Amino acid sequence: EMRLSAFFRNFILQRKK
Repeated sequence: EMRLSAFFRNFILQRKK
């Protein structure tokens, strides 16, 4: 089921962002 799964990917995830 992954780890990050539906992490913040629905937005971004990069710290740069």
